[PDB]
Amino acid sequence: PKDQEIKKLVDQNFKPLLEKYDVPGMAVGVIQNNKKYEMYYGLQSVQDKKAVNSNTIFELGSVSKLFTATAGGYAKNKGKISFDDTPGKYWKELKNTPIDQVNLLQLATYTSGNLALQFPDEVQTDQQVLTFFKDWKPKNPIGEYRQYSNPSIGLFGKVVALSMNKPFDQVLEKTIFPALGLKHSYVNVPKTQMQNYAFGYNQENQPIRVNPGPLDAPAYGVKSTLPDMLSFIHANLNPQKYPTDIQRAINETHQGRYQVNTMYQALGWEEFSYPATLQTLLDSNSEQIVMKPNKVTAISKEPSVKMYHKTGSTSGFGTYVVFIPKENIGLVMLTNKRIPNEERIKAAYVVLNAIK
Ligand SMILES: *C(=O)[C@@H](NC(=O)/C(=N\OC(C)(C)C(=O)O)c1csc(N)n1)[C@@H]1N=C(C(=O)O)C(=C)CS1
Repeated sequence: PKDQEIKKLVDQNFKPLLEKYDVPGMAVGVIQNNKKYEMYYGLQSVQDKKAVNSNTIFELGSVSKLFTATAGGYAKNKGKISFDDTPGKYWKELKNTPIDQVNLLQLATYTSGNLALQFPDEVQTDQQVLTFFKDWKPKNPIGEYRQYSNPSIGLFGKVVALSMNKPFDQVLEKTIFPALGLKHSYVNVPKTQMQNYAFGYNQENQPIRVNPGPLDAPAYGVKSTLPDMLSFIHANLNPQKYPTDIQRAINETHQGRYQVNTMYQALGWEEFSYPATLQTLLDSNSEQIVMKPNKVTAISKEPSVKMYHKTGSTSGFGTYVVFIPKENIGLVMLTNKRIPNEERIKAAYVVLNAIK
């Protein structure tokens, strides 16, 4: 059976990474032709002696940005925002400031020109975040240079929230997650689910969870189970099978906005021409693309067959999601220890290419 063939493939390619990087726990999911396969290894909690299972909640880290993107696509297609609007229109305390000449799409796709990977260490309180954006001044020409930025998509998320007259946590938990059919996906894990919330483990194998941070939720703050992430990949593979509002939201996240070498930047998702070589997928995670600013080029020819992926990490967790529309296949990897991005991409590449 397919069940045993997939289990064997994941056992050969993913299971060895547990001994190699000393990973307490892992969840790997495959969806093929609307059939879900769930593999669980090791411990959700070392001290509590809890096995990883279908209820285990993991930190998605930067894979959170896919839900922020989906929320933006939902708001835009319900006419709550336009991608040509500026933050001042919704956050009135930023009206007539320099950041108010950056549009929402530029914030969402990291092209503000002067927003780094992280906020400064001193930015913490709601007031210090508002001050940081009021005191913001341009550097590189607005819209020309991609620099991967938590603050950038953070502000986009806050604006999307204001546009729908809810806090961001409520936008996901009350609108987007239910619309996608996600039952155990959280910005804030409730008291009744804390026994299902995995500990992350650092490079010394000490337990750690993600700390509150300035505009954390939209950038890296979402937690989910393997079954919920498999449902999210199913939605991305079959957006036609969902209500108009969320279908339009999903399709909005799949549209390439600009290009950097072999990579097309969509809303949240990273987009590639399919078939993609292993090295094209590894290049997306290169220090050059991730750490440093890069000149963006216009889309000349939109690739006819596309493929999408996203890596994510916190101090304690690793995440990788990938889906190929034309093959009706996708994969999710969740670990409660950071492993190198290259090892996640390579393992996923072998499994997806080998599946019949
Ligand atoms: C999304 O996953 C981003 N990661 C983060 O913002 C966090 N960690 O990033 C690293 C670079 C690992 C760090 O040590 O700060 C993060 C969020 S909350 C928390 N406790 N850590 C991007 N991910 C990576 C990555 O692959 O790890 C990056 C290279 C740059 S930011």
